[PDB]
Amino acid sequence: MDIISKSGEGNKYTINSAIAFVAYASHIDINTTEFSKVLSGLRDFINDEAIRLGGKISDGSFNKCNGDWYEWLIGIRAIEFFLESETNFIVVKMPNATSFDVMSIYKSCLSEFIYDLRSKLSLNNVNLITSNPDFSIIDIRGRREELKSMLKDISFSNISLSTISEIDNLYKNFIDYAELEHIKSFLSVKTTFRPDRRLQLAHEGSLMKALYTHLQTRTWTINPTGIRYYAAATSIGNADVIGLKTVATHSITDVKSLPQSAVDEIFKINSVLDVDSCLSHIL
Amino acid sequence: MDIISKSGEGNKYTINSAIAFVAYASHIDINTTEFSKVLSGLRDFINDEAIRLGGKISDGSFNKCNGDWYEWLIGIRAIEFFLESETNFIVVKMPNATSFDVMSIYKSCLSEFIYDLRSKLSLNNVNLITSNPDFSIIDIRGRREELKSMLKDISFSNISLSTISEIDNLYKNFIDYAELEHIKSFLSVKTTFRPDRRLQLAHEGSLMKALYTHLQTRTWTINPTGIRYYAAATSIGNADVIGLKTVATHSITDVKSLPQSAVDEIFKINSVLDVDSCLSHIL
Amino acid sequence: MDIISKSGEGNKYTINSAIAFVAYASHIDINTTEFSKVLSGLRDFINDEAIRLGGKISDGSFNKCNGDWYEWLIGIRAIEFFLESETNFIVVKMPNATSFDVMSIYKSCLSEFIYDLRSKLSLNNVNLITSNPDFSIIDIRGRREELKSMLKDISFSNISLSTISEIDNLYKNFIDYAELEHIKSFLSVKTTFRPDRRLQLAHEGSLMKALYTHLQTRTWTINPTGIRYYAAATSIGNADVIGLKTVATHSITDVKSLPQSAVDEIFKINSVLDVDSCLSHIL
Amino acid sequence: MDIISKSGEGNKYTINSAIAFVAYASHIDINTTEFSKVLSGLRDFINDEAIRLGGKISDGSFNKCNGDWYEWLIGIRAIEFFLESETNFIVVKMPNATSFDVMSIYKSCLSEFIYDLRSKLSLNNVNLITSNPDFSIIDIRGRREELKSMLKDISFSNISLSTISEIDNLYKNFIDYAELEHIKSFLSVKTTFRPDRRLQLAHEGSLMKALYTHLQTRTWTINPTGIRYYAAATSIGNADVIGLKTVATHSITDVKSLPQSAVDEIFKINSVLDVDSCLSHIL
Repeated sequence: MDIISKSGEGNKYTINSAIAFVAYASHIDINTTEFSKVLSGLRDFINDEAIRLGGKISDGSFNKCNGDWYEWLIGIRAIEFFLESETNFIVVKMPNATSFDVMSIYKSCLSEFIYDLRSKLSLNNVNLITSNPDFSIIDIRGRREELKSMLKDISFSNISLSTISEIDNLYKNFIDYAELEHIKSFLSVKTTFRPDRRLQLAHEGSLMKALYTHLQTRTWTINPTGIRYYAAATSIGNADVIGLKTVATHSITDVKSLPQSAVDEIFKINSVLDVDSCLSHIL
Repeated sequence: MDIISKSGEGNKYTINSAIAFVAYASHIDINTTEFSKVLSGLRDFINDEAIRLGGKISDGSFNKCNGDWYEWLIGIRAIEFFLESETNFIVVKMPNATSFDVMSIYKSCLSEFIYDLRSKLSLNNVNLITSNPDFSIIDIRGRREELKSMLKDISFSNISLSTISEIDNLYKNFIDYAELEHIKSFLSVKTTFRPDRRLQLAHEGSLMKALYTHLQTRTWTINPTGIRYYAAATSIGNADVIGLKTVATHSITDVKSLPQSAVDEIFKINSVLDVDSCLSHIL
Repeated sequence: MDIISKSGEGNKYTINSAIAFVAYASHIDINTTEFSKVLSGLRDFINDEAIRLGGKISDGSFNKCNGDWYEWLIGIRAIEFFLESETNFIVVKMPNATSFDVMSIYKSCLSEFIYDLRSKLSLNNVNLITSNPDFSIIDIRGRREELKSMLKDISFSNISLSTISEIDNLYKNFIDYAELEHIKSFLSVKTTFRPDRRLQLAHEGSLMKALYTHLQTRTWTINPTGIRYYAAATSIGNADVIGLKTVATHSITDVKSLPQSAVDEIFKINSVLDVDSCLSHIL
Repeated sequence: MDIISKSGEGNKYTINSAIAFVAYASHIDINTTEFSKVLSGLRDFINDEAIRLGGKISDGSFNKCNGDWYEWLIGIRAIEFFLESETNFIVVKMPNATSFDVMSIYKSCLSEFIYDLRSKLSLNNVNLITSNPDFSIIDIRGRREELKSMLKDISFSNISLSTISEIDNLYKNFIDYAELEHIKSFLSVKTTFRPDRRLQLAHEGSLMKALYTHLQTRTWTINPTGIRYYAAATSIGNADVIGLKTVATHSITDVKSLPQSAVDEIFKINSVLDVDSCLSHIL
């Protein structure tokens, strides 16, 4: 198995994300290397190969992959934090909306309200396009031991391809699972923020808070805990905060509840120690 | 006055948008040339120059400019349509939020409600970041004659640099002007839609409908006309419609009113005849 | 069986409402006698008896009974109208909240939302005290023939004690029956309006519209038909209308929907012909 | 000046409420006599007179007057409590809606919103009938000294006809006065609760909370203090509480805020010591 493979588009090669991450990652000490160095280090590694084999890797595949890597770096450490701690919450990585709907994490009685809304809107000629945040912080009251035994072998130290697959499929254990209070928050990450990315997060944050409010209405849940939506990147600056901490759109139309932010808090995550700090603060 | 000028960034040249548009535009028949041909034709024109002078023009300036040109093409034709018709609505081009707030088009008693909201939110540590749609369709009940005399010389036929300046500053005549019913709709345009652009329009559309709903609440306006938000590009496809006609975010939280779309209708505008069709349909 | 019987409270006698109504009613032509004459005529009839037997009947029993009689007069004619017509709606008399909850007419999935609300409120130390309107206009799509055969013998002409019992227990056929659209309206009646009675109807009307709005929210029913609440008395005057057509209380807090009246229309019902006019207009 | 005077309706006499209250009140020690004894004692006093003069006083005038007396008993003690204390709130007696609108206590910018609502509703053929609670607890930040000097001579001990007039006209000092936070609560009293009276208070309580919510919406006041609505009678029992502590009608339609009671607390006030206890608890 090689790290890159020709996409048949001429000199075009596609990156084998997982293999490349594991092959490169085995060679470094994640605990002493900041995430940004691993990513660029990973970009170079792949370039050498493309040059040996005489090929070309477009920055689109690189950009697609940078996200994968950044998320796996965070996702693995989150599990180690879980293994090493006594918390009731586990940070689970979510697949794309193309193939999965984060709403299905909720019990079916709750998700059906959302399906009911999508159907009624379609009849009025309106769509309901939702996206899945990168991670969901799920309340695992009761199944702590089960998951600890299940996820015992996960770590950067014993990094393997199977580790990546687990991080990527752990969500399957939480389908038709959560009551309204079980999903505590969502966390979406970006290597770096640019105008387009700040926009995505603000919009998604707003949308999650709107849907949550829709569910609180259907179930008539008075004074519920509410959900939080967090954002993180390898580097954050004041200019990023302006656009991310804008009002959740539904709050502009209702004076009855305290105004909510689309994004509740933004975190800088460029290392394993940053993951722990963020997690200790979010849980 | 030349069409390009060195940005001092080495071989870097900046495009003089307005001059280039006028110089090139004088040479073609806008009535027989579809907008996409004028834009590419305009890209080439500028390339020749850069090559004669030995220089480099980044696609960022080109991309910045493509929007300018596309908007001026639409903006000028809208005024001709106005001059040639007997409608009470005029399509006015809006400047960027960096230097202008589209809310100031409303009478000061109305815009103050928005300023009041921004201030109360800031005290709760929440921002209110708004953007300005490209065009506003304004009800000019009464001042039709005045504007017709004022804008008599505007046309593609007698295209000049002063024409561009007028199209770009006409909005100054409508500050602290509109009652809630005077702004009929907004129209935001893109040369072509890409994922990032479909997102921008959907979000902005939602936000405009949320603010409008906020104003209807403050003034307690029962059963108002409502505002529409339209989108247009030189080419539109079914895939674009999926994301643009998604629900306005505030409708997800309220069963009391009919569900609204973030974008009410999308138009294909690749010619002067397309502008007229869209305008006859929107007015 | 006598029309009055000693309540053991000394000279105190209690009126046997049903017997007295039937005994007296058999002697008159309801089709030519206005309701107010039957009521006073019925008051006298009972007085003669009390005098023969040497007894006393307090106006409280009379007042309790006047309502019974007025309602039976309306209730019987409504059934005749049903028997004689081809409508899909039947006017059903409702028992007191002491022993029945009009919400149970709705399917159990709907009434449970109301039970859920009562329970959550009690936990916040708030009560939900509701009252039952006098009549409910129910959509009997499908069971027209069944009911016509069942209610064939009901009329003023063949008035009997069993007729009264049927009018009073017909509601039992509609428990756990209605979908949100099946109950078209409610109708509460009073012999005459006094300040206290105008207040009762206004409050009840408001409450029914609030609960209906609560159900429309739980089920997320967009643009539903809505419910009407009507009032009727043997004589109505402009002064009565002032207080009855006041806003339904929940409309004061929401600009999103058209303002609703607590009482939609008030009818004068002092005869069989008045019942038909009201019914033809309400159905 | 006599305590009763012929209403020209034959043997009919009308009670001169104020004189009778003062004449009788001068003879007793309000501090040792429970309110119910003063009221019955006052009923007898008036009967003696009617008998000496040979006349008849209907219980309607008595019932009208019982309220007056009960309110003056509470109103005078409230002022003594004010004179004797260092509170920023004063309990002011309100006149009937026939001649006064409690909404005018608010600054004109606030009351105009209510006038605006009444006008828009009338255009949709809906009325807005409001009633005035008996007392308003007003925040007198700043004018404590002024009022203390003004109201220095008010007491049961130096009871006079002018004392009654002051208690009844003190409200004139607070017209176009209050900001949304200045009216802390309302208090409506009844000698005793009967079904009709429990209904009145529940409805009025609901209506006040609906209007307050309407004002919070117009001004976009986030997380305001809110208003309370209290009830009091010479004797209260568990059966009274059932109906009075029912939900404020607007709360049934909105899950966004905590459920509010139409009546927040019910007090037993049969003495001067009961007034103080209630006031110390409400302020």
